[PDB]
Amino acid sequence: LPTWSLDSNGEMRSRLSLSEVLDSGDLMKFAVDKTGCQFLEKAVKGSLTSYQKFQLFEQVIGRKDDFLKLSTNIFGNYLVQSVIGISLATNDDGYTKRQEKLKNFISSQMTDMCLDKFACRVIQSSLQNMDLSLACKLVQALPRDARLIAICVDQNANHVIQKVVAVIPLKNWEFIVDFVATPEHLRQICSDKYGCRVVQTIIEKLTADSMNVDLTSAAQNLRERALQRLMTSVTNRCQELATNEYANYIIQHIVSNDDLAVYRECIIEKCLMRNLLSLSQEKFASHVVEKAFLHAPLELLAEMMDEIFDGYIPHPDTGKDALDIMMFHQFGNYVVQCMLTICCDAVSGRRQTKEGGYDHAISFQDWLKKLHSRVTKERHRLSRFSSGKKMIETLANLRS
RNA sequence: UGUGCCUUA
Repeated sequence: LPTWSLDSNGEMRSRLSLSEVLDSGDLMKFAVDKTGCQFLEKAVKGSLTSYQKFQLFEQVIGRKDDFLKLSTNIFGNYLVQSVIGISLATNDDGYTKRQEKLKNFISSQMTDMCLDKFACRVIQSSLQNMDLSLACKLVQALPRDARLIAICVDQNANHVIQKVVAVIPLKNWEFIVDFVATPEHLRQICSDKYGCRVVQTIIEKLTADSMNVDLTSAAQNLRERALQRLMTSVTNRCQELATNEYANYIIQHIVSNDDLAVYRECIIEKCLMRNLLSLSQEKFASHVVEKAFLHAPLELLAEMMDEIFDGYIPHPDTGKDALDIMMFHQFGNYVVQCMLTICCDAVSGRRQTKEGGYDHAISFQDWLKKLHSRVTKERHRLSRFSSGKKMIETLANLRS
């Protein structure tokens, strides 16, 4: 940093004024230095004369190249965000030009910035602080090709998409919904550590839940359709997503949320029914099977219960059935525990048994009797395992 | 006995 600003022992002077720095032409040097940038940070949080503001506007966010340089800088990016805030607060004659220029700078370099660890932070705060019409233009600058995928699955850039989803009306980012819905994109993005969070965030935004009551009816309609398009695509690839190490959380999210009930039933019918035994044996899909049991509508839950109890032919030699296999399987045991607990909740009053214009209590009692009889019969083998001991305990707790 | 992400000096 500038020698004129240092003391005898090579350290930044203590009585340095913001104006000295602004007048010196050496701001860029301070802004990329930790000590210098922090001094600037504190200095710009206080009172500022009009000229001080004017200079900061020109030197921090007035020229494209210096703007990118600081936005991509580990320290500088904070000063950029602070100066943008001040610019937005300053309604002088230059307000409109400064804001348009900031739109242009970011837009023209949108992809480059999104992917940069530090510039993406500048993007995200700009999206929620800038006038909405200008923030909307930033969204428009997002790429529509393979770069969008990279953005969705980047550990830093994914948060730009999530911010867009949070603070920008849907119409501006509808293209992302459809982009992600493409069979090949859906596969990649959902099967990615970060991308699956992005898809979930999208689904949540598209959900007609309590958080969306402020939407106009026209906007709800826009949302309903976008949700329906994305769900169609998720449903077509339900099997692949359910068994995937990352996308299974998405299927779980849809199956678990009452506000997505219609989609819950689709998914269960499309990839779960008739596959319950095999999926209960999958590391990742076993968690989806549990969610389905927990949240299926009663009529469908009866089919699921019937599939486990009666749906499969016992082994030709040993007589082992689906229930034997699942009870002792490293992943299947959790599903059977889930079925048991559902039944105990139902007959214990902890779970509503009325639905579809009828009291299914009789059904839960039947299922429970089956499980109890199985566990009674196999108590010795079962008690060798934590899972078996848990079920035995669950049943004993029910008696009393 | 069984999975993730939620990111800056």
